[PDB]
Amino acid sequence: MSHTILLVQPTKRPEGRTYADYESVNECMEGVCKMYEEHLKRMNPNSPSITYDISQLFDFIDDLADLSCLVYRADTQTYQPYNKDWIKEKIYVLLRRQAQQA
Repeated sequence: MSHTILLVQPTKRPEGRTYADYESVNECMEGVCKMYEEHLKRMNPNSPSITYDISQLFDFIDDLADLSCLVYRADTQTYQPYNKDWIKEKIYVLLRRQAQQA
C-alpha cells in the first residue's frame, strides 16, 4: 500500500490549510468522504442517518479552494502529486464498486 497525504484548503483563507495522512490511497479517498460526512452531521445534528448522493459530494469537493494528494512511490522513495479531478475519479470508482456489490 502507498502512504498518502491529503492537503485541503476549504476557503481562500490560508490559515484553513490542513493535512492528514493515510496508510493507503483508498483509505485517503474514504477520508475525503468522511470529511463531507462529518460536515453534513455538524449541519444536521438531528437527522438519524446522514444520507447524500454523489453529485452533492462532488459539488462539496469542487467548492473547496484546494484539495490534492501526495502518494508515496517505493520506486523512488518519493511522493507523486495528484490533483482534485484525480481524487474525484478515484472516489467515483470506489463508490461505483460498492454500489455494484449491493
